[PDB]
Amino acid sequence: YFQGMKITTKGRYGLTITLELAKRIGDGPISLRSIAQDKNLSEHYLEQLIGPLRNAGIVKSIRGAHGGYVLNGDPEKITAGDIIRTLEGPIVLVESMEDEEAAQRELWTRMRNAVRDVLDQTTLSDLLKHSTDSELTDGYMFYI
Amino acid sequence: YFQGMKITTKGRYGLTITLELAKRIGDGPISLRSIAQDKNLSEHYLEQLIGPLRNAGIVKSIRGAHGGYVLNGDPEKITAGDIIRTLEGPIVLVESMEDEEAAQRELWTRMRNAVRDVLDQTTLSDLLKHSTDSELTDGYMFYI
Ligand SMILES: [Cl-]
Ligand SMILES: [Cl-]
Repeated sequence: YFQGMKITTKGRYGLTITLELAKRIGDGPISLRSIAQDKNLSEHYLEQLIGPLRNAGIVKSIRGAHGGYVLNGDPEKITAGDIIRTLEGPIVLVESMEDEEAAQRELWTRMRNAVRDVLDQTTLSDLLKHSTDSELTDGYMFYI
Repeated sequence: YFQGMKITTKGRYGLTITLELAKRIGDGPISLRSIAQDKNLSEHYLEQLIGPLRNAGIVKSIRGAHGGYVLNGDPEKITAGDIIRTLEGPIVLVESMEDEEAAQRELWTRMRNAVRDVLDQTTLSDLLKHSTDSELTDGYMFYI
């Protein structure tokens, strides 16, 4: 039972996969078994996430004994939104109550625009550099 | 049972109160009974929200038969953050999993910075104008 908006293991492990493929560009196909072993994840579960990524053109498969997956594009052009919205269902930032009026909805509109823009403008390259101070002195919570 | 991050009735009704006080600047003290009747809310519940607002300097009370509350500042300077963080507990945008690495945390950092900035830079005046297109063709969900 986790806190904050619903971004599940599908999006998160999707990110793990595409980031590892982004790190290893130029090393040939990378197997899901190797990513699974490296990150202590279920290979069988990753095999279920790789399909939507492949079908959306984010990764490509190479069959055979030396096969696996490669990133299918520039990490400087592929976004966090590309990956997350491929693997997650619709993610609700906030729900408006029935009695709410326009003034309150404007706040939700702005918050939604803001987060959506982060997804749409942050690239795999941005993430691999990870140069913004998280400000988490400890723990795992991102408080607004 | 609502979707999206945990902003409860405390923050939301806090906003309803301060927005109504912002609309009625210059009309003298406004009673909580009148706001409650107007918005079909529990007066007794609002009385519980008004204390933290008063103690934080956001509203002022006037006692007696013609008393009530007034906004204690400029709606162009009081922010959505002022109100929401006074009335809500810490709001978690996203929780990071134990295995996550810096690249994933950077995404959460950016999303957190973005939403926090909306809270800190959107004023009661901004909300009362409500000039941003919500993009909700229908329903109540703000999808990212
Ligand atoms: Cl999950
Ligand atoms: Cl509630």
